[PDB]
Amino acid sequence: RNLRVLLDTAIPPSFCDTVSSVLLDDFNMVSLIRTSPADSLATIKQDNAEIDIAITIDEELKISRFNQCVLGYTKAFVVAHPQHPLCNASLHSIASLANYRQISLGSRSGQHSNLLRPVSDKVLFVENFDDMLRLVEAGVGWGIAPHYFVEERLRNGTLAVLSELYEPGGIDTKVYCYYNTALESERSFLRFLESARQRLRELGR
Amino acid sequence: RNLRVLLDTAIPPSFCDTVSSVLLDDFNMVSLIRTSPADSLATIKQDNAEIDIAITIDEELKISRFNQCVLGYTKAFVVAHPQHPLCNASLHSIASLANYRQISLGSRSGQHSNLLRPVSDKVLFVENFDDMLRLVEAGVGWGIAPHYFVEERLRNGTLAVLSELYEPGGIDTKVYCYYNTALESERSFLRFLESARQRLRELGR
Ligand SMILES: Nc1cc(NCCCc2ccc(F)cc2)cc(C(F)(F)F)n1
Ligand SMILES: Nc1cc(NCCCc2ccc(F)cc2)cc(C(F)(F)F)n1
Repeated sequence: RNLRVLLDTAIPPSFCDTVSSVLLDDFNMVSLIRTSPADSLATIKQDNAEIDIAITIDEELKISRFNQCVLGYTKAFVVAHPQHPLCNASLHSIASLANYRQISLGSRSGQHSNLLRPVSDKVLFVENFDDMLRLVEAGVGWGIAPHYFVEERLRNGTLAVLSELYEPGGIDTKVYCYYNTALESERSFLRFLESARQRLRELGR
Repeated sequence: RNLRVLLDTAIPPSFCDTVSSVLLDDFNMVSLIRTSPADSLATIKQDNAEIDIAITIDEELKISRFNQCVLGYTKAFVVAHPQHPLCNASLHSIASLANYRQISLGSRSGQHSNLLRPVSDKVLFVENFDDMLRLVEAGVGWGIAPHYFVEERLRNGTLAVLSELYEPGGIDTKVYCYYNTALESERSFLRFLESARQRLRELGR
């Protein structure tokens, strides 16, 4: 039947291309759906959503009808205006992120997970990463965005990284694959998982 | 003054050697202390402990008087007796870990974090990884142990890996460094962090 897949907006396009191309080798109908990382898990837990697979970075221990595995790894950076008060990016600043305003992703359910829940008390929720960085470039507050979403801005100087001393080279973020328990026995899914994983390791190095 | 450092038993010896050697370049008195990963964070939060640094894998968002950063990455494997009912290591088995008995690390406080809290309902707590693997080799139940603690047993066939399809090559586990806020301004700590991180990246590749 039709296979409904969910890819949050934190998944790099290279991951999206690999997932889409591999799925087409096995399945004959695939529905790709984009969502916010803060709304990914909340969506699959909706019975009426009938989501079969969900590629997202949000982490949750046990979800009914779904099993969790790891597909690959991506990077994420704490970014702010180049003239933000925390531009020194020292250790005292990284600890003081809880005191400044954060531009975090808002969840339709209003509740977040430990991974995506904002760190500071002053928070300004949004719906996507474009609205986030639009406010970050304005100096309103700092945020967390994937690498591919800020690589252009970093080289253009319009943004700066603040999380280099927390985790050099970026904040390694796992990309999970939540798949309905019904798929654990179908070889079609196993072929996709092994191929997508292998193609991602090749693209990783 | 004296610098008290905490390294849980999940830190590979190569990490311990690098941390110890680097600290000696800056500080003139260092007290290295070992603890269980399930007791690491609970220890630093004791005011009477006077811990200055804690190298552990246990993760906690915000801890008073302490700041969190990333030192490196290690591997961890789900292991079981080679003749365990879940020896097939397929996808249906990885999901059924919640049904079988787990040999997890017991915390002195009785409470665990999302990372270290057991997944299954049938749990048998212990105090260290030696007691864990001693029971795992007996077929009593499965457990989670670092790579260096099971590399010998895997090659000898006395143990088997079950988490290969969850995350190929092992479960990447971040190694955090919780340091007292007082150290964020002392160049001695910055030199240690940069050197230990750089020496770990060199040993990583
Ligand atoms: N909120 C959020 C969270 C992510 N994990 C990393 C969070 C851990 C963290 C937070 C603040 C720090 F100073 C240092 C580390 C990723 C993303 C992503 F990738 F979507 F941008 N967003
Ligand atoms: N309890 C515990 C937890 C660790 N994180 C990884 C847990 C995530 C997980 C659990 C069960 C699975 F089937 C697959 C993944 C590491 C360690 C270590 F490294 F100390 F052995 N222990």
